[PDB]
Amino acid sequence: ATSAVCVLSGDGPVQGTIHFEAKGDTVVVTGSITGLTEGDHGFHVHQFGDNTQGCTSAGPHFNPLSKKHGGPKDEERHVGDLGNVTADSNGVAIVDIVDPLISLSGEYSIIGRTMVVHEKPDDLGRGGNEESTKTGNAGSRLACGVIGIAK
Amino acid sequence: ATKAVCVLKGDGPVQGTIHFEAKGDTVVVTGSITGLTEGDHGFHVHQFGDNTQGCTSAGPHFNPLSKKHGGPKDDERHVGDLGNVTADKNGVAIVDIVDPLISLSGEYSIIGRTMVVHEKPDDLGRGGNEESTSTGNAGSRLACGVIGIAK
Ligand SMILES: [Cu+2]
Ligand SMILES: [Cu+2]
Ligand SMILES: [Cu+2]
Ligand SMILES: [Zn+2]
Repeated sequence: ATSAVCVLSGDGPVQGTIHFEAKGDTVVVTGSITGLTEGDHGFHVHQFGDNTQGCTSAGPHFNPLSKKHGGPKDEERHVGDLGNVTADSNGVAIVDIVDPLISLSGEYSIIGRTMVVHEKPDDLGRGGNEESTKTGNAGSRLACGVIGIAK
Repeated sequence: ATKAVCVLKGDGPVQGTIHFEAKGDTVVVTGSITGLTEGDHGFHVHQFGDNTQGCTSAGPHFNPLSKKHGGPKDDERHVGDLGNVTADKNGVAIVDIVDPLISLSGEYSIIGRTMVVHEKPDDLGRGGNEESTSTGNAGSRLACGVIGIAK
């Protein structure tokens, strides 16, 4: 596919629509997320597109190369590590990311996987503790959705 | 990849969980759907995994070979034509299908697409009007979900 979409929903008020478009050897990720607390919120692709137990069954970060967690500009990061989105005072986060590791086809394809927006900021693997190098200390999963093929 | 799952939801009481597993050279579809009216209900793979407008944005039946609608055992059918599921008096439908045209990888892959359960029976392209050749006269989309990768 050349284009994909994901609608984020959860048990709280957070919701959003994320769009993905292949451009060159990158994916451009755009959209908006509402109902967030102002500030940064971790934003990752998780491994499974399984919503049978809400966002908990999505599993860990998508990591086909078996690396530690990092920020999107790091050499050592999960494929699913897209850093943070920032919500304003009204709870609105505008998403505008360009990433060369995620793909919409082939081995690193994210189609059929899950996008998750988290409770806290992602510390980008520089938190100093062990959880930092697994999840970035981003905490709970506020909302999630399976990434589907779009027109 | 080898296993997929879809959680069906809508605006009504209809809900369900569908599992997909590549066994040998075919795909086995199993699960159950609840909240249905007794009788047959059309059960199809629609093209887009886009739920921004509920099940409406899923588009038409997945049809890479550009054929008319039919039943699962016909030569002339859409790839997404999985026939009907049958609900008992309690509104429960058990899904147990083996299909040769769908896949979980490659050109026929349904990963990232949408599973839909419809309001009425699918007439299998035999109703005699133009609509029969598109949707089987299966009617409204009661519940749907995006098909994601499972563990
Ligand atoms: Cu995460
Ligand atoms: Cu990570
Ligand atoms: Cu249909
Ligand atoms: Zn059809």
